[PDB]
Amino acid sequence: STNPPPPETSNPNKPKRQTNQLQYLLRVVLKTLWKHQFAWPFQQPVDAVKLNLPDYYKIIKTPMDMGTIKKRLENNYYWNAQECIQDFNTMFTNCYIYNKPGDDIVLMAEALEKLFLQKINELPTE
Ligand SMILES: CC(=O)N1CCc2c(c(Nc3ccc(-c4cnn(C)c4)cc3F)nn2[C@H]2CCOC2)C1
Repeated sequence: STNPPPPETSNPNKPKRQTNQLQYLLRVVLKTLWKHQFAWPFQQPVDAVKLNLPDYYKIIKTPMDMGTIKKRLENNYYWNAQECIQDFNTMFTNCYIYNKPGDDIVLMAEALEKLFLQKINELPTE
């Protein structure tokens, strides 16, 4: 099989903005999540060709990864923090549904999700 095209990171039809909340999320990604011990499976779109994962894109129809999220944040793709939070939720859920409960990679995703949720709790005023 082949890889699908990656998710879009810009779109001329979608309103764009830079906000304090979105800049906070970008900081969290660059300073903490990207550099995390468990970031490695989540930094780029899953390369099903390189990893020879024939089932991945049969199962995952809404792929999402931190490389895409980071690029969206850098490109002001989002209108609000909730849109970005939704992409993280998609990323974590994808891991949970492709893999099996208790798998090492699932425990990694759970740890990163826990940390992300702590960071969301500290999302600034505006
Ligand atoms: C997020 C998710 O659910 N995935 C589905 C399962 C999966 C994923 C990766 N990812 C991955 C693997 C290796 C490397 C790597 C090794 N060396 N270098 C330079 C890079 C990078 C990766 F991102 N492995 N696996 C499986 C394959 C065997 O056991 C885990 C993604």
